[PDB]
Amino acid sequence: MEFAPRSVVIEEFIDTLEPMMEAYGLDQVGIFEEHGEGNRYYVGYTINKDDEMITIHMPFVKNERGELALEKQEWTVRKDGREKKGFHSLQEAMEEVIHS
Amino acid sequence: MEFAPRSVVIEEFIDTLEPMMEAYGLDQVGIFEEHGEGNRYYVGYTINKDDEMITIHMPFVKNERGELALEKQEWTVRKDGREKKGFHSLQEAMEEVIHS
Repeated sequence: MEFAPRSVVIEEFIDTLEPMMEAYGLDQVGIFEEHGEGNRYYVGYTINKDDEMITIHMPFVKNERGELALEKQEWTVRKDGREKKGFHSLQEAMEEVIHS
Repeated sequence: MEFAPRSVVIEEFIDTLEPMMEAYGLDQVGIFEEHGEGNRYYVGYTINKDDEMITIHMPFVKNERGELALEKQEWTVRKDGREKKGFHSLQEAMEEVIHS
């Protein structure tokens, strides 16, 4: 896996933020990060849809220097406190966010 | 406010991780971060209670230097995709997490 500083990864998610909000007509979205067990890491977005918080994220691996590497081309959707996987693109994840 | 580098803030939350897990008999907990709008930033924990993801967090202000400062002594509990605040300590927040 190719590792990059955390800031570089965050910036990539930030660059897609506005385009994603415009495309899906979202009013309030922010960057989401979670530090998992055993140097596992999750990065994505949290959408505030009328007081409901919906989070979508991708899996990363964190090395000794804190750098991050994308683990798999898969998005997970966290809604109502439960997670659903199997989404292979942001568009697919958003389809679940908007239409489920 | 008292600003400190993000790394310093994260490490302080990490220091309380194991003690909190032992005190409440939690099996899987990690650090949670969310970049809000404007100068808003949120830091806390996400607990995996039998597949249910429950997040608790505190409000921070991020200055132009990327540093973080605690904005208010209050915890917010995000369960089932919705948030509830008014908790003034981690103990109070956990009571909402556990006793619910």
